[PDB]
Amino acid sequence: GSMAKAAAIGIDLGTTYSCVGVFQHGKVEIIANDQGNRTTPSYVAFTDTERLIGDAAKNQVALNPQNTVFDAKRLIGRKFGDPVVQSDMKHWPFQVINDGDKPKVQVSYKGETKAFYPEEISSMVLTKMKEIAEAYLGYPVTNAVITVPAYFNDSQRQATKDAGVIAGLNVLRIINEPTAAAIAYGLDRTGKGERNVLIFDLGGGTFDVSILTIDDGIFEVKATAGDTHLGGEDFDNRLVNHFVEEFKRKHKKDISQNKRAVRRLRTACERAKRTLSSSTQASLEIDSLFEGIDFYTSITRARFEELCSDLFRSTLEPVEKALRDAKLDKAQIHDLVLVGGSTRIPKVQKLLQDFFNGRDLNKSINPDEAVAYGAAVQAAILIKSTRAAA
Ligand SMILES: Nc1ncnc2c1nc(Br)n2[C@@H]1O[C@H](CO)[C@@H](O)[C@H]1O
Ligand SMILES: [Mg+2]
Repeated sequence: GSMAKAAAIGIDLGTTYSCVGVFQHGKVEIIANDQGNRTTPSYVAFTDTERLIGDAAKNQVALNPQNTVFDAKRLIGRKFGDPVVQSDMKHWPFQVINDGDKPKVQVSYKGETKAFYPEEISSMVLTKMKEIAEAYLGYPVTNAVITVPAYFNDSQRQATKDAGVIAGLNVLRIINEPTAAAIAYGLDRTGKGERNVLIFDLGGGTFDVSILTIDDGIFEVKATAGDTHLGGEDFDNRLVNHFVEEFKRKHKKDISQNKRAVRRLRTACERAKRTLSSSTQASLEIDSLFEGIDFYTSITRARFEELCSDLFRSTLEPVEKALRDAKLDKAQIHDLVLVGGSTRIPKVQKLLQDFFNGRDLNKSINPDEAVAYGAAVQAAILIKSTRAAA
């Protein structure tokens, strides 16, 4: 009669990390990749012999910075002359070239100089997410919902669809990331009446606040605000500067000019930062950090909180701005939703909860997974083809 249909997938195509989910048996499964990771770096690396995508690309970035591409989402659907593009290029080790006022990333690959459009790099990330899903399902996947930031314009949305088409995916729909996070919590399934939802999204490099109104499952974006210069990497930077100073005090040596030592220090700092989200202290143990000196130290959560205190408080400025733009008072917000790994920081949670006078935060769905979760819920709804009974 009719053959069983393959599951459709939900993909959060993120700036730094991507995530894939599938809705089956009345629930969402966030799919881990073959290294056991529930999120995959949005990285693509090129060598004389291979093209590596995800963890394999990110794990070799230190010695191949010119040919390892990341942050393609910051270039997608933008003109080469866009001031955002020109400023971002100063921070990237890879080359960005101008092809008819459209940016392309230029690398050494398989013995040649090759240039790729941002949508081509994103299609490579999407191919890896499709393969992760097919490894779990055990059959080929065709249909997907892909998410984008609410502020993405028509060109940025079309270039994201183009990336999906290059990857061999049928793009069911491009949906906003804050809408997908709300769908993950079933905030569109609460019946008749208006609900005001605030999505608090703190990423690796940027911070976004969105206010949505939901009425009978219909979403309206009421306000967006944020800080392009606020993310998890800024907290890592504060720990880096702290430990560089500590090494100077303790050993009378400045390590800041040995890239390897700084890199090993930053890697340890990011892991210590994660431990501090569940523990009140964390150890830092690096063997032969600089001049054969072992660096064995610790940091309390209180000291880390003091180091990043101004940065954490600054997340409340875009919240107040979004509320003024939406013409709403904080008491009028019905639901608060957390998105991004950096939202696990207890102090960030406490500051926002205190701002909303003790209100509970929706954080039960892993914040680095909530967007893919909602995209998977939507993908299953979009492929339904029920014929009404008499
Ligand atoms: N448990 C956690 N506590 C604090 N931060 C975290 C945690 N987990 C993740 Br993931 N992060 C940070 O989220 C960002 C995602 O791009 C990176 O800066 C990660 O370091
Ligand atoms: Mg995100």
